[PDB]
Amino acid sequence: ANHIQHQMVQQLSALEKSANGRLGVAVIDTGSGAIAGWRMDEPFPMCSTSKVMAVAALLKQSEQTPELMSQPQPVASGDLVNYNPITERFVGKSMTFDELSAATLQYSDNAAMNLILAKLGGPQKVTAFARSIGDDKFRLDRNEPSLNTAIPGDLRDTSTPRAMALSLQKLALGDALGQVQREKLSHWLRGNTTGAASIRAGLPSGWSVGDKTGSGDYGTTNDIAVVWPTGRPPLVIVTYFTQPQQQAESQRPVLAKAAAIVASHYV
Repeated sequence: ANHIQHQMVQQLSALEKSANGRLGVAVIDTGSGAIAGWRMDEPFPMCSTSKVMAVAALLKQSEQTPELMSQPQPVASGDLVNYNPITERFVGKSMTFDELSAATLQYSDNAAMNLILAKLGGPQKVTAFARSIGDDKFRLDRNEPSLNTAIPGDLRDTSTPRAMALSLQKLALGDALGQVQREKLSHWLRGNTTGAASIRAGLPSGWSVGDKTGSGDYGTTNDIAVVWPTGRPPLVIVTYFTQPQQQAESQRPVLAKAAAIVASHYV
C-alpha cells in the first residue's frame, strides 16, 4: 500500500536528483494508518539505525527478567572498536545494559552495540527478533564496524524504508514490547544527541521527536524517527540516503529536507 500523493512524489524525486544519490522515504500517519513513500521497498544499508532493533531485542528479553537491564557488564579495551564515546570511559569497569543501550542509541557507541549483540547471540538473533515482530526485510549480518560498508547491490545489513517504519511503529508506539520497555525505548530515542541536523531540522521545533541516525560508507546518511505533532496522532518517518561513490560525504540536510516535505503534507 502507498498513500503518497502526486506532488509529494515530485518533490522527493526532485530532492533525490538535486542531491545526486538514492533516497528512500516512508511516512506512517498512525492516526489513519496511512503509509506513503518514495523507493520505500528498496533495500538500503541501515548503518547505525540497526541499533534500534538490537536494543529492542534486548528489551524484549528483559520482559521475562527485569533485572537483566541493571546487571553489571564488564567492558575491556578489547571490546573497543572505531567509535566508543561512552564505553571508552568504562574500560576495566562495568556498565549496565541500560547504560549500554542509552550509549548506543543516544551517542551511537559502537562498542556498546557489540556488547549488546554478544548478549543477544549476534546479528542473526537480532534478525530473528525482527522476524518475530513481522519484519521480513530487516537483516543484520555483521557487527560493528563492518556493517557500515554500504556497498551498492550488497544485501547485507539492509532494510527497506517501509519495513523499518512499520517496525519502529510497533516497537515505540505499538505493542511489540511491554509497556515499561516501550517507554524506555521511546525516551532513549527522544534523548538522541546526534540528530539535530537530520529529520529534527525539518520539523516544527515545538514537536516532540525521538530518532536514531545512521552514517556509513557511500555517504550513507540515515535517520528514523517517531514524531509527536502538537495535538495530532504521532507520525513515523524513515529517511534513508546513499550516494554513488564510496568516499562520498554525508548529506544530513537531505534528510531534513525530506522530513520538511513529509511534514508539510501532514500538518
